[PDB]
Amino acid sequence: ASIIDTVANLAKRRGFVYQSGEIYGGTRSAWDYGPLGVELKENIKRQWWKSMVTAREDVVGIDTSIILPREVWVASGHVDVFHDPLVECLNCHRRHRQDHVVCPDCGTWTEPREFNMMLKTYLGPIESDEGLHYLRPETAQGIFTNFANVVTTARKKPPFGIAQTGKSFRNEITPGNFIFRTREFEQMEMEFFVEPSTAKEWHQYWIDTRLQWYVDLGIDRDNLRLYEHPPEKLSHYAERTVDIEYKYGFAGDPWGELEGIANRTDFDLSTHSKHSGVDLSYYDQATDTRYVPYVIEPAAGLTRSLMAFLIDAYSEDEAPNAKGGVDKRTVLRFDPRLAPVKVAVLPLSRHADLSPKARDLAAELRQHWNVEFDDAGAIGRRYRRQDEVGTPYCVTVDFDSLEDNAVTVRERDSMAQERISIDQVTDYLAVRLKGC
Amino acid sequence: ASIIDTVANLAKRRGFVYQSGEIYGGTRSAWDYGPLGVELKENIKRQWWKSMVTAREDVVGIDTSIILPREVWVASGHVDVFNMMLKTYLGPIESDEGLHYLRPETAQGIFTNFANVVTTARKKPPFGIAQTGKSFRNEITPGNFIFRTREFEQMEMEFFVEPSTAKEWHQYWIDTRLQWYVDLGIDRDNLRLYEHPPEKYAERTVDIEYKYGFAGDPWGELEGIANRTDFDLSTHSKHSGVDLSYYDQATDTRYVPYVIEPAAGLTRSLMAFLIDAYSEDEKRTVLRFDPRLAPVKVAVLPLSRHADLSPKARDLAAELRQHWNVEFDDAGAIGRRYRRQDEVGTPYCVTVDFDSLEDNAVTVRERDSMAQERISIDQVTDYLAVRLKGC
Ligand SMILES: Nc1ncnc2c1ncn2[C@@H]1O[C@H](COP(=O)(O)O)[C@@H](O)[C@H]1O
Ligand SMILES: Nc1ncnc2c1ncn2[C@@H]1O[C@H](COP(=O)(O)O)[C@@H](O)[C@H]1O
Ligand SMILES: [Mg+2]
Ligand SMILES: [Mg+2]
Ligand SMILES: [Zn+2]
Repeated sequence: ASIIDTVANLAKRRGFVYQSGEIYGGTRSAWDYGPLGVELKENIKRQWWKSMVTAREDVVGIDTSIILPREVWVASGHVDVFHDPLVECLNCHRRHRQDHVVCPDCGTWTEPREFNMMLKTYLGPIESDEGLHYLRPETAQGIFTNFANVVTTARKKPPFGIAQTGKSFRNEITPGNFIFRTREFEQMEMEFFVEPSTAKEWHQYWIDTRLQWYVDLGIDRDNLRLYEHPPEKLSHYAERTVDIEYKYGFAGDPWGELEGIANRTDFDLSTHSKHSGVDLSYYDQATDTRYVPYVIEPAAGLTRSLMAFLIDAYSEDEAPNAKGGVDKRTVLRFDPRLAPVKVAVLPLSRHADLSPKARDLAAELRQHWNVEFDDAGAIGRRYRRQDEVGTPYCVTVDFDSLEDNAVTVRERDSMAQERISIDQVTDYLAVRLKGC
Repeated sequence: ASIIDTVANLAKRRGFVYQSGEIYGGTRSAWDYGPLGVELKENIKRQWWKSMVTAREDVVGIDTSIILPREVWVASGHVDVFNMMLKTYLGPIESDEGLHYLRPETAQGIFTNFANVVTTARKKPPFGIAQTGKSFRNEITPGNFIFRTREFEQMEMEFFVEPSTAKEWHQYWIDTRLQWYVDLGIDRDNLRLYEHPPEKYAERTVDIEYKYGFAGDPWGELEGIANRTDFDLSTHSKHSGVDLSYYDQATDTRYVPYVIEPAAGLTRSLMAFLIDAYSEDEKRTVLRFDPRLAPVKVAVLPLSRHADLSPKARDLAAELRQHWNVEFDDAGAIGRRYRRQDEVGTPYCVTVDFDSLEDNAVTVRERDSMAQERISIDQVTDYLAVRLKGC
């Protein structure tokens, strides 16, 4: 079995993901995130927002509506150019992407017809062109349209960034491998407005910076690469684009896009100034000059980043068991800051004397972290159940704990154990979990 | 001038919110959150998730798609009795085949995964499933400011319980949820319970109402806490064909759990916290945010822009930005800067003066009292941490 299939089976089995509406028929085009998946996803988001907004004086945040005025997508060009060629089979009449011959539904074509990938909706009582709106295909336009508002309230000046996370929607004709390509996804996008003569320099900076981010949160550098977009595959808003690519493990070419870092020159502020009538240029008072900023844009995928982190973390190693033998052990080697469960509190047995201390310790820890309590089954099996989902530390409460008031901390990867007094455990875990 | 108008002006001016698509004509049915608004929003959401999911053994989280299968909303009864749902068309053919609905609530995503969560999370009633997410309603008319919009964020939790306990649990959550708003700094006097009467998917509903200050009747819904009986799990079993009941092996019994549903509005909660924190004293304008909600936790202020002070101030601001959202301000007189920070609820201001070059200490000013205390720099992070009560 391939690595992607293994990781997907693990995710479904342990509740990182469920198929949306599974009981009514789910597709790989729609996924719900279970109790572990939601925490993993939020953790990745939080680390992104820390790196991009909180830690940087030059970058501020925003959250804009999924449904913007239609004119926006006329000015961005998405109405006119955000379309792909579709060919309908002449035997089963199922439409497919032409660029992407034989039919993959029956095997037996019409002339290509352009199909716009944005999703439509209607606001108001009349299902008419007055109420036609597009579910945004990208979060960038809500940033561009607020560039001046932000310059004003935030008192900012180029170079500076506006960052955002949110849901986007594309009418994807076919579902991707697992969660890679879905019709509803979550993006993390930042638009960095710079004085044009510096754009190129700034560009490389962000390409490097973004790359290091993935490495800093645990992704093997060898599983990452850079790809230069050719002029033909350039977006309608881009002059130069570089993609970070991750080795996901697909059949055939195992490499796939992970984050797109684009030099969008002055396109976006220009077009929105032209269409809205509002001047979105920037006035440098230190020089008495006025220019439309260039835009460097790191746009990552939350769900693609979760898939990348989850695949890179997966590993199988030979770990000794209680019998004195050696088993194959499935471990997700997450960075502590991403792991969905930071600590597991595991009484040695269901004994009535161990549950009080174990439960009080679980509560104390829940004050700070997401915690898991499990007294079911043999302890070693529970250690492995936690290792399977990337839990960084297991805290075992045994009978000696009733006398020395100390517990056994077990580190996930090394499986090494250290006995520490309870009244210090929190502190211990804190230093090793590397939160704020 | 009403308090709502004043707060809305302040929110617009300091970039708490902007009207979505302002340059193309905005409406009160759509609002973006600016640099401060996003942070206050995310802080409210984070405190809700900490209270509900992280802190409780008996509650686990989930996040389900906005667009679910159409049969889901045929089974929940929204297609027949709710039309306020927003439609969209998936796939290459724009017809009733691809017709889907944008969820008007986040609950059905939970109900349909009840059995999945019981299985993977190894949970047994009483336990809850919590979710935050975007919901859409084709609201005909927009509300005051950001109170009623077509697109909003919800914080819903469904607590599944053995039926004979529901009523008790119901009251519990009613009280619990209320305390939450109070523990985060809303005045108890501005909160009240409103019992839905028998005439008004549910059996019994209590709304926590906040005194927003509307013209006329200044009260409004802030959070609804309903007892939905066994309606939802029942209907999804029947329509899907999948048994969503629970089997207790301790008693060898099988039942359809009853559901207690606290459901709060992220945007309504933001509007309530903002209106409540607003205040004027001597004159000064202050948002008395709880530290955990304040969009900016600390502002670093050099006495003057100067080669001796500014580097020390910048270094300190970075150290603090490791943990909290910080604001660095070197413009204008120090008291002007204090006023600017008080206006947006910043709990603490740190000033670097010339004395700081000699005793390596700074001046920490507590927003509400305005009391100042001189703290060594190598301790400021701990000093602030103890007082900010989260990061
Ligand atoms: N259909 C999709 N499903 C999941 N992630 C996506 C999808 N489309 C785009 N992304 C992510 O969004 C990022 C930016 O997209 P773009 O703005 O189109 O370059 C990509 O690098 C992906 O990580
Ligand atoms: N259109 C809306 N705008 C803002 N908040 C809303 C809206 N609809 C519902 N809510 C919030 O969601 C909570 C639960 O709603 P419900 O599921 O309708 O009981 C309410 O108490 C509100 O706080
Ligand atoms: Mg920042
Ligand atoms: Mg929990
Ligand atoms: Zn065919």
